[PDB]
Amino acid sequence: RQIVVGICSMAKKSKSKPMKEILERISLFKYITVVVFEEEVILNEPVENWPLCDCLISFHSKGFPLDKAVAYAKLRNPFVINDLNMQYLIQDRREVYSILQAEGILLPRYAILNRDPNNPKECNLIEGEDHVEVNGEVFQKPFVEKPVSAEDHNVYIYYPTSAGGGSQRLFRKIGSRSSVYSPESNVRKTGSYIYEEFMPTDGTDVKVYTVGPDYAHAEARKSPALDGKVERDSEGKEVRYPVILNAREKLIAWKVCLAFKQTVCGFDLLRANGQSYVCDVNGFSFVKNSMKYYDDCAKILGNIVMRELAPQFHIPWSIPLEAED
Ligand SMILES: O=C(CP(=O)(O)O)O[C@@H]1[C@@H](OP(=O)(O)O)[C@H](OP(=O)(O)O)[C@H](OP(=O)(O)O)[C@H](OP(=O)(O)O)[C@H]1OP(=O)(O)O
Ligand SMILES: Nc1ncnc2c1ncn2[C@@H]1O[C@H](COP(=O)(O)OP(=O)(O)NP(=O)(O)O)[C@@H](O)[C@H]1O
Ligand SMILES: [Mg+2]
Ligand SMILES: [Mg+2]
Ligand SMILES: [Mg+2]
Ligand SMILES: [Mg+2]
Repeated sequence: RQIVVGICSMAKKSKSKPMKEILERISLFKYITVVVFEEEVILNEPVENWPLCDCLISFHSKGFPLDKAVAYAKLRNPFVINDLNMQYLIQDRREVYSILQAEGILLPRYAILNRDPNNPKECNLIEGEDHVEVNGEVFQKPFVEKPVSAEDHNVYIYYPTSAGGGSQRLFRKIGSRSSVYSPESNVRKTGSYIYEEFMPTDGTDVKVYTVGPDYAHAEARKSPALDGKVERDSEGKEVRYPVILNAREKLIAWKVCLAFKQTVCGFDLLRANGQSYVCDVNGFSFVKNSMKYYDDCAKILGNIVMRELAPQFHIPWSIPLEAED
């Protein structure tokens, strides 16, 4: 019989252009059949009724029942490409930074302010005009304030008096904008936040996309922290700049991929002070608008599948050579 690769995610994701491009390519593997789980089934049917697969590619996004995906994997025991339990932790920035620290990965100096919604002022924060103190730890402006939920993209940056004060409020892109300036100089007074040192970059963020630990595509984009106008090309796509990762950064990608057990993994790097700091780990993420990535990603995932399962299915398989970039 064919090896079945099951795709389990919200329709918005499973039906996206990158997914469709990759799935048609994986389907070219002679011994692999692709089955995309319908959203109505994922949301409404018990896991006992979900289709069978031998290899499961499943990932959480807004609205996805991760509890069900976990239960399905427990029931059927398929080969899992992106670890499901780690996807709970990826939703919590505190858990993400904790794992990065444990792996010896450079990240901005940070402190967590956990606030009890019942006693919002009993928390360990002291505010000055040009600094905050979080559990005793001082952060001079400029500093970054992030919601503990990784799914809340309302990240704020606070500027020093020497720069005009105020704050930059970041958010999920709306049309042509990704952030806006506010005259507000005081930090948010409700919610729990991570406070971290602002890393001076050249004005771009490096986005890294892994396919297993030995492949990473990188590209750069204007930092939303800069002014908030999104740069677009003549076709309306966000402008992307070429990046090649150095040896240190290739090791970062290897470490992130394995530490979070996400074969397909996106994360963000800040090139600052001669080093590269991880500021965000997003989990499952494809490169968009790159035919070469489509080819490479599909080939690598197909090969991972065959490597793991070909012996079980008595299929001859000789492990092939793959790109790293
Ligand atoms: O903003 C956009 C619109 P686009 O810029 O014109 O594509 O697309 C964004 C998606 O928004 P939704 O289209 O509503 O799902 C978002 O999904 P979410 O987190 O569930 O909101 C992520 O996509 P993914 O799941 O990781 O692949 C972002 O990638 P990231 O995690 O590296 O930041 C995308 O940004 P990038 O495309 O510019 O890289
Ligand atoms: N410590 C820092 N120093 C300097 N810039 C930062 C820092 N942290 C975040 N930024 C900038 O602010 C942006 C948003 O922060 P990030 O932690 O990526 O939030 P997010 O909401 O998870 N974005 P996404 O990549 O869509 O999930 C980053 O792309 C950086 O440009
Ligand atoms: Mg096939
Ligand atoms: Mg980010
Ligand atoms: Mg993120
Ligand atoms: Mg995501």
